[PDB]
Order: sequence, then C-alpha cells, then structure tokens
Amino acid sequence: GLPSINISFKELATTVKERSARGIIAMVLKDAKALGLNEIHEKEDIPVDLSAENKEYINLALMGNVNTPNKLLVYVIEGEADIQTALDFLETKEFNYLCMPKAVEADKTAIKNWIIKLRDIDKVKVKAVLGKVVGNHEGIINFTTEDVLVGEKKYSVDEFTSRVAGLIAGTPLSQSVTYTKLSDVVDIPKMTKVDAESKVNKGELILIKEAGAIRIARGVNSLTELTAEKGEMFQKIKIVDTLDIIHSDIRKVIIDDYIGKVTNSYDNKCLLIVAIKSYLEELEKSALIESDSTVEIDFEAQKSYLKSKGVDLSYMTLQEIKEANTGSKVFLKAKIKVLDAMEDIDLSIEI
Repeated sequence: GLPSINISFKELATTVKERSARGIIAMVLKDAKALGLNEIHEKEDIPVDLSAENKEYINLALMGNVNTPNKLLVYVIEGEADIQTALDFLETKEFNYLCMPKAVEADKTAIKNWIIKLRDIDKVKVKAVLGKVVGNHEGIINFTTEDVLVGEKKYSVDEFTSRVAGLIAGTPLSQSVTYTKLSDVVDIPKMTKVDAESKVNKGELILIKEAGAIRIARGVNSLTELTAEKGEMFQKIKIVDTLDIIHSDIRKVIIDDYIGKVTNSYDNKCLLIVAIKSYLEELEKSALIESDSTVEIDFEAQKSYLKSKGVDLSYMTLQEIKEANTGSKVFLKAKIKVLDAMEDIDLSIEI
C-alpha cells in the first residue's frame, strides 16, 4: 500500500506514551547574555551567563510533576527587543507549551494572537501559559495566582508560569492536574472560596489552600465560549493535550510522507485513512483513547473546496463527491473519544 507512511505511523505510535508523559516547553527570556536559542535538557545545560532570576525560572520549569519536562527551548532576546521576533523564530521549532516569565501586557497580546493563529490557521497545535490573560481559547492557559511563596521568595503570577508550564509538561496524558499538590509552595494569598470557584468557571488556572496543602484547583484552560462541537471537554488541559498530539502526529506524517510524494487519488486517500486508523488502533491499545475511532473523508470540507473551485455538485452522488479530485489538498475527519470522556470529539485534518 503506502509503506513509507505505515513505517512513520508505527514509529510515532511506539513513542506517543513517552512523548505524552514528558512535553517540551518554549521559554522566552529577557537578558543581555546567552542570546538566541538554548536547548536545556537538564540544570547543567543552563548557561551560567544568565541572571540568577532567569536561572530560577528555568529551574522552576524543570520540577515537572510525575516526570520532568523532556526539553526546554530557552530563546533569549535582548531587552527592548520585539517579542514578535522570538515568536517568528519558534514557528519552525517543536514545542508544546510557551511561557514568558517577564511578559508585559503588550507581550501577552502578541502571544495570544500568535498562539491562536498557529492553532486555528496554521494548524500547529501549540499552547501558552500566560499570566492574567482572558484568552477564551483552548490554546491559552490563564494562570492568575499572585504572590506565590516558594521557599522564602514571592514569585509574581507571570514568573510562576514557568512552574505551571513545567508541571503540565510533566503530567501524563492519562492524568489531570486538578488538585495536584505543589509541595514546594508553602503559602499563597488568602482567597475566599467564592472568588476561587468564580475564577475557575471564568477560565482561570489557580492555586488554592485545601486541607492544609496547596494544589491546583482545576486543570482548565481559558476557554469559556462553548459550542455544540467544542464544549466543556475543550476546557480541560489534559483533553486538549491528547487531541494535540494525535492531530500533530497525523498531520506530520501526511506532510512529511504523503503530500506531493503519493498521487492524491481517492484510492490513495483510502489507503492513508486505513494507515491513520491503524495508528489510532495502537493508541487505543496504549489507553489514550477509547475503542471505535473513525476516520473519513471530511465531506463538508471537501464539498466547500469543490464549490470554491467552480465545481457544480448538482449532478453528483455522495460517493462522487468523496472521490472527486482535490489536487494536493487532503480533507479528513477523525472521530475520537479520549479515555473516560463523555462525548465524542470530531477532529478536522486539512492539508
């Protein structure tokens, strides 16, 4: 059939568990030394030229949760530099969560728009942990807890996003961060429970004092506008992470191995679909998703494409529409159910 595509899906299925348990974090830092990109897998890879402040943010991220973050991409830019430059740079780098400990309001707006663009236009499923940003979008995690006391130092809400990003990256796909305890935090500002429940339902990720310890109140992103196809499940950090790794894996094989290398006929689209479903069957075995995932030609997306090309669909059967030539375009629809979730999720894949 399509040997090169089956090989690629077989490799990714073999590592999806590992890659899910230990994510990658992009961190933009303001500093005068060690400019550019710094890959950091451990504390020893940290350039000694960075300020002790920046070194603390890096270490906060390495704590993780169940596991530590697989890798940190630390992009250093000079003060006064345009944030849009670090973002432009990261568009060709592989990461899961972006944070910026020293972001100002102007920076946050740029990242928010940037993240939304990558996810909904470029189809690059990345996320950001920002401080006090009403993102109303699954791609933005809105951490809002101020004056986080670790050891004998009070980190600001923006600073602590380094710890929050690492904690999420070090959490397996099968686990929530809801009520995860942060033993390194010894105090936080007093907060009425009414203010806490209100903030959560407004899309804020917060720390709370609960039964002597400090823990994450609920692992939610900033999404508050819900639809029939994008409902409560899309507010959940762990669910979005599951959808993102699956979408990324499928889109990567299609882009790397199919587009332009395989004739994009209906018969080859069917072979591709079968290959994608075989990958999903592997994820089903690995306990990421429930059984009975489906993948099909995205009928409404392909219909819209044909209409944009002036194709008249009035003589055409449903099968003829599915089989129609779409040049180098691929329109697929995947129906998956993440483990223990209450509803199926439709995943649109378009190249």
